[PDB]
Amino acid sequence: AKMAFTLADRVTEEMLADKAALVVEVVEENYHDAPIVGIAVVNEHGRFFLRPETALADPQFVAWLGDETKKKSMFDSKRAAVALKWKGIELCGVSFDLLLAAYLLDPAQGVDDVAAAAKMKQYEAVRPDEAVYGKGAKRAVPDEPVLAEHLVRKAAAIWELERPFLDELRRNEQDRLLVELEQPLSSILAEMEFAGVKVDTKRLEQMGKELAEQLGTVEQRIYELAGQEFNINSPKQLGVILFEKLQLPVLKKTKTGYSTSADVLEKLAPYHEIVENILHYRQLGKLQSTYIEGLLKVVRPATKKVHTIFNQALTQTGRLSSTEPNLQNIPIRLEEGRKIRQAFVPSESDWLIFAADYSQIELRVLAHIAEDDNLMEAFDIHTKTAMDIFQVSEDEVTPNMRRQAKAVNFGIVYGISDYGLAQNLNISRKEAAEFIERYFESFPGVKRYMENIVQEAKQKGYVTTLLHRRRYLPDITSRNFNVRSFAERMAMNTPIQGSAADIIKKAMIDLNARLKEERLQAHLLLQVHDELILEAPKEEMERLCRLVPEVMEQAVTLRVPLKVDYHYGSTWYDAK
DNA sequence: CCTGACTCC
DNA sequence: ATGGGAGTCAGG
Ligand SMILES: Nc1ccn([C@H]2CC[C@@H](COP(=O)(O)OP(=O)(O)OP(=O)(O)O)O2)c(=O)n1
Ligand SMILES: Nc1ccn([C@H]2CC[C@@H](COP(=O)(O)OP(=O)(O)OP(=O)(O)O)O2)c(=O)n1
Ligand SMILES: [Mg+2]
Repeated sequence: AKMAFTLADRVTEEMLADKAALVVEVVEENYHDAPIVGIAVVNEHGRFFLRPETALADPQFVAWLGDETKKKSMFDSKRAAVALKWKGIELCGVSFDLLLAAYLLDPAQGVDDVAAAAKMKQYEAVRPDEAVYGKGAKRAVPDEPVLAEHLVRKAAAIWELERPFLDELRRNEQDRLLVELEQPLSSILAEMEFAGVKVDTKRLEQMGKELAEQLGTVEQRIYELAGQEFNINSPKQLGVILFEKLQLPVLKKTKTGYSTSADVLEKLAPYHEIVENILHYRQLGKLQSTYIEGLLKVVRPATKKVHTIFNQALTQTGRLSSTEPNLQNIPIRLEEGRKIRQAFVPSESDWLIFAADYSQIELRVLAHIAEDDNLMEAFDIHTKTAMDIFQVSEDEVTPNMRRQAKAVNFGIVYGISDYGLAQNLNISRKEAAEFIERYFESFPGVKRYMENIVQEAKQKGYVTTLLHRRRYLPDITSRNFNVRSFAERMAMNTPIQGSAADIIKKAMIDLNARLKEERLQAHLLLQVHDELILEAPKEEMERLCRLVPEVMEQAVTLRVPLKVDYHYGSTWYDAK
């Protein structure tokens, strides 16, 4: 702990070297329109701290941030890039991101700050962020000398750690994953987050007013049926009503008491009509609390946009997640909740929403990977399963039936048991067991594959995706049944979900390149795991109908072709 | 603050 | 004991 640095009053030439570690510090977790509290630069010439008020109003420093030929190493460069966009400054030339490097080396470490990354290489010359800024109501920027040292120490760590991390990624054959996929993706995600999605608040507010009335109506009906008022949103109070007052059968318990899960309640429907009303009430309550009230809370009022943050270094399989607000779990399955999507509108007059999704991309990936003839030949496979489990005609398969059969296809291939399946379809365990057995004989390649991948994980201690993403599974040889079994099912699932994640990431990169090449105004707004959502002038729809599916299809080559479905409309709802 | 709800892929 | 991966909310 002895680190020399200049606390600079003004930007100098030697801070603008062609390679540098750069820290642009934002303390708030949600970095949209958040204060930049300090800057640190480390390069061959030395270590510098700059006050943002100075640096960011300095035309040479701004010029250097925006010069792609001046290469910067950082940690969480998307955070910096977006915070700078909100200050009206363009950040270019990021060549190394320690956050993403750590994530690829081992997603389980949960690396969230430079110190946590530094620990991976026994680098101790830097403090965790939480130790410097503090928690909750105590959270604050420290005295300048202490802030400056922290930011310089983070930059020095990035400076020293770049090579050891790159060296290890190369050993793992993952450097291209970092440099050619994840880092370019981060810049595209930064663009999407900053663009935001426009919301029709008048529509959303009116929906909430009508939902309020309907909640009250259903609530009173529940009270009438129960013979008493109680808090329907307390599973504890509800448990007393259902299982003590009304004396309904107890099908399941958790550590806190009687289960009132949707699965349990649906099975109690033939006992008392109050359970169906309660399920509906909790659905309506979620719509209001989360997708009306929670959404309106994060709308920026002047522009009516919502700006999600896509976490690129969180999931254990290589998927993104979306927070504050989560735009990857907007309702769609019930028409009631689906109507929320009518409030998601284009950001400009005479623009439209364009949505494109990979049709069953994951199952095609498994077909390719497991090398299964029957599955490939099938390449509707979900509808086909609903004809089987419900024993019906193809033109009698309701979108609820198909939805149920999709859950069965994914259940089975990823190791559901006879018990789970029996519960899911409310059928006999014998019948469920024979359903699973039949599936594995119908597709013997999938069967062989799932056996092999588990043994491979036991031998190596990890599993990998098509583009060499890695998940370590140290629990996989555990003496404990439940613990071992979970790890076995991650070996079955992670390579396929993770590979499907790799592919759509590549597609986003490819797509943006083409949009730029063709000088289109169309741009990405959202990714929802197997779907890309764009907005564009209405004139570009014709072109987008060919371009976007073209690019997605040709992202990778597999034994099975990738298929893209696409729709467009006035609102997200209408993009179906 | 965690748990168990509901939401999506 | 009992397919996988996520985030947000009210209650307690
Ligand atoms: N140094 C490397 C090499 C590869 N990869 C990732 C990028 C794409 C994917 C493909 O691996 P390649 O060796 O480029 O192609 P391959 O012939 O299919 O090799 P393999 O079958 O082992 O994946 O792995 C990487 O991240 N870093
Ligand atoms: N119950 C589910 C639902 C989805 N997924 C994963 C598997 C596929 C991926 C995309 O989900 P969907 O788009 O709903 O599945 P799909 O096969 O593409 O079916 P559809 O044609 O209806 O989109 O997410 C899963 O593991 N379990
Ligand atoms: Mg799909």
